[PDB]
Amino acid sequence: SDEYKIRRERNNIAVRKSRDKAKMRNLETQHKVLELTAENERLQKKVEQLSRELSTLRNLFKQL
Amino acid sequence: SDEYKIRRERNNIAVRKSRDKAKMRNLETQHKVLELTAENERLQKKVEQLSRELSTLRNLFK
DNA sequence: TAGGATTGCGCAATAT
DNA sequence: AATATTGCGCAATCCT
Repeated sequence: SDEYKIRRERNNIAVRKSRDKAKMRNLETQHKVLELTAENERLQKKVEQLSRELSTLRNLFKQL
Repeated sequence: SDEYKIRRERNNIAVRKSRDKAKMRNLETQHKVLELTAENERLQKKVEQLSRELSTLRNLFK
């Protein structure tokens, strides 16, 4: 049938579009993980640096 | 054909398994985002807390 | 009721 | 030989 073919073709085009977006969304999510992981490492270093800074300062005052 | 029957039966199982595996991997990656986002917020608050404590202590210098 | 978007699945060629 | 992967596509259901 001609009508049939037309209707199927439209959905097949829609399907490829939907799959492309989902796969792209996936790639984006993966990039987000790399970004968040980098930020996590930065924050961890910051927390450790400040914690040591604070600990040393507290020790000094305690000596008073 | 019986050989065709088992062929399709086994491949449909493998296809579904392969696709579920890919879906799980994607769902997992999505969980990492929610997980890293929450943790980063927690560490950021910790950074702010630590900075406030340092500031408080140093004021005692005056 | 119409039509695109989303989802799960089947098939068959092909990769492992 | 058998399982894993994937382009093409069907059909049901979701959503606007």
